[PDB]
Amino acid sequence: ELAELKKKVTAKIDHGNRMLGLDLVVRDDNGNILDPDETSTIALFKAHEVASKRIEEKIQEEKSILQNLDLRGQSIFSTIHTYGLYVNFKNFVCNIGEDAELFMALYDPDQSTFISENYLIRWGSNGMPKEIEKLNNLQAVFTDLSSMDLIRPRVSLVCQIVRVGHMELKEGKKHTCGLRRPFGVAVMDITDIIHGKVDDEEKQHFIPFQQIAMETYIRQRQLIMSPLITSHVIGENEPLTSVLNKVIAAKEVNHKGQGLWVSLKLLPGDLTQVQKNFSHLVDRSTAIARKMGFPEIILPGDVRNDIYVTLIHGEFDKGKKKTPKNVEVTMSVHDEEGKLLEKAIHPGAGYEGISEYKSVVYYQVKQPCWYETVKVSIAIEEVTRCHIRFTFRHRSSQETRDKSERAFGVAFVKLMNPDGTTLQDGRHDLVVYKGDNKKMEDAKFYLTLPGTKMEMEEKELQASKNLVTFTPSKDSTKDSFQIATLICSTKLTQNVDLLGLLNWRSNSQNIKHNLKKLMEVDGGEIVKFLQDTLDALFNIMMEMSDSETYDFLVFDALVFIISLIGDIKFQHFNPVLETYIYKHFSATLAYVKLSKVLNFYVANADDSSKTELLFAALKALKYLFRFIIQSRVLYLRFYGQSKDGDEFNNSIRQLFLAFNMLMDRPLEEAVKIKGAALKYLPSIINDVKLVFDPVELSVLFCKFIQSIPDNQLVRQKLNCMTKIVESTLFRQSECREVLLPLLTDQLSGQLDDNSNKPDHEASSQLLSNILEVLDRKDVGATAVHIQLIMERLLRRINRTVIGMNRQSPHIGSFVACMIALLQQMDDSHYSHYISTFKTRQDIIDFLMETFIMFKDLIGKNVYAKD
Repeated sequence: ELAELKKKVTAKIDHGNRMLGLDLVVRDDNGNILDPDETSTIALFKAHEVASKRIEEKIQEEKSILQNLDLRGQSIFSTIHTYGLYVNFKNFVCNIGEDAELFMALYDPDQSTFISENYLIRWGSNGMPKEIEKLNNLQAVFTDLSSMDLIRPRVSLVCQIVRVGHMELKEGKKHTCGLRRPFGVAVMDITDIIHGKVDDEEKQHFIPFQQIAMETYIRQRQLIMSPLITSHVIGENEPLTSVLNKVIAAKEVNHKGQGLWVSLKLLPGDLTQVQKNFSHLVDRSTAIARKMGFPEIILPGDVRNDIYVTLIHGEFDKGKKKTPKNVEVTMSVHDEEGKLLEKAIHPGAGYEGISEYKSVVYYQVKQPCWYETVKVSIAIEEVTRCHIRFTFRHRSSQETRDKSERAFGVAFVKLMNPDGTTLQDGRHDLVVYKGDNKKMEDAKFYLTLPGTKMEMEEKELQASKNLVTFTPSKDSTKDSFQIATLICSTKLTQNVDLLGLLNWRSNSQNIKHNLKKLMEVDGGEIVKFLQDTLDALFNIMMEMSDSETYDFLVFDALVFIISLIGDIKFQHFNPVLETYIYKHFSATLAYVKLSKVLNFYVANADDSSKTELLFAALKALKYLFRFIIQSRVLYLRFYGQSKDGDEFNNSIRQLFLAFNMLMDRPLEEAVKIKGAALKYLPSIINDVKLVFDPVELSVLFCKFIQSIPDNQLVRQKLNCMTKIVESTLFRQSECREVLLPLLTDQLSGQLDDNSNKPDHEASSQLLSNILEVLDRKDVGATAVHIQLIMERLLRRINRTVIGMNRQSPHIGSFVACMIALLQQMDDSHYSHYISTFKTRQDIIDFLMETFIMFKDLIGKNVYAKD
């Protein structure tokens, strides 16, 4: 809080100084007076320019906000990718006569796919809540939203309500109490609402509600001149897809006084701060909903053990009678011994679970649509030995026959696979079995019966090829069902390649196939057990190092994996990678093998199909070199001292020579590849210095960079050298007299080109950084080095500023560099060499040129009068 208040106070102070045209502040943080203490003229200039750009940004933001407040909300929502949906359920103005349940979710009309799950709230039969606790403290937050969800062309919230009570809302017969009947679906457009342009939590927008037909008072009573009506009543015979599309497309619904008051509020962030800073909207008892989707900000420790099973559609024939059988999915959780578990099914997120869960009821529909999503939570060890059954019980009109009749057909789904995998995500169909009632009740029997499409089809294929101990039973009916599985858990494995990596000892024949298929595996399923996969790869390349193609494919697979890790979506897992490097990385001889493999890679860079692989390897060199360094130091500490240190240093030197050869070969086919290789080469050498000789590394890099031709891609190599000087030059005890001449030579080559118009910024950055490392207080002796610098780094800057006397470019950087240079050196260096220049006429020319450049610098200075 102190830091943020200091920052905003300083910003407003500088804003006031700018608007009145007065003196602003310096040293934005920790004191604001610490800049004029001869700390760093370069840092002072950088503070100047960052302050100026902040001034421009704040003034343009003020100009934008003086008229419209649309950019601020978009910027706030684009700052992070973790949102929350807040529903202000005030009241539900209606009157039906049975218990009411709420089910809201997120649906995309254009993608025709649901996004979020559903949460249930107990509601009474006459517009009151069954539980008065949620009457006023109804605080719900639906998390797992990001910018890519908001960038949807049409964002809508789907709200469907299912009643609880009797079958019919009339008299004539008695019906069982405690069963569900769907009523209707209400959808509102929340496109502009989720953009946060107007914050109005008090406003409660009434949403028109559309339902299925329930009244026959006006539609059929008056029909004259042709009475011929032979039809039925459509109670629940409306497919959900078409009705949902029609409701979304509709602009107004004649609800006749039915609906509810809700307002949608978007609170950025997660439960860490919304329960403290947004306590007025998010209380402690706020329900949290987890969307069935992979997160965008994939942070470590994102615990989610939710198993989502969704019912969409299912074929149900009429059968013996013209009325199709009444089907309710009486599902329960069972272990390996078929024992019922308690509180494992959670239809609503944030509500207490139920041991047994039933489905909704349709009015004898041939192909009903369910769209029923429920969540199952089991222990990570227990879920590996659990089974789920789907018993379908026929329900009659009268309560006695409704409760006496048992499950006519029983379905089931396996949560594991014999090979080790889990149920793959995607559309899966189901087949229900009827007739016998004893073979589907003994738990030990139906463990190996067909209950899912893939296992059923593989069993029938095995029966076709070998009709022994496996035959297709004739108990199957003419009906079918469909389920949608999207398990957003952390211990599942929906990949045979994943287990093949895990248990390659069992199936080492398909190692080649596994390595080939590793190149298209989804990133999330990889990073779920990336540590295990990397350990398996390390073991594979350790104990099986006889076949060269195995090593090549393992190297390619690890390059692909580490490139995926280095992507913008997995910076949070990089600390996890480093922690695993420090704690579980047990490679001892893998470093030399990896070094030899990459030496072969660079020495054989001539292949065209190898271009992208080598580009990825060069991009991800940093982390693989971290791995190599860890393995080498582990070997050193386990063996005390390694006689292989000298040969590994020779291997590194040979790698540098191979890089020199790669630079020497024509650039016509590897422009971007060699540019990136130059870009990311010094990434690890800072850490390599800790174990390799700094003098040898410095001289090898000097030779490597002096071998670079000076005719192609000057800005890229200048940026590479900017990164070079930034790193390890502060450790100047052995890299002053070898690195400074290199910088001097490169700047001298930069000097006279007549095309240095964009190179000015790079030269300014180089000068700034070298001056920084020269004036650092943790350096020590810099007398002779600064002496040589002022010997050959003053006439050239004088000449450059004379050339760029034009007032358009960023002269101020050069001005800061030259003033820092002139002030840093004391009179001793001037007397030693600046006064000891060449012949008298030439020094007179020098003096007059200096006077001219001085009067031009002072004459019409081009600062921003700030």
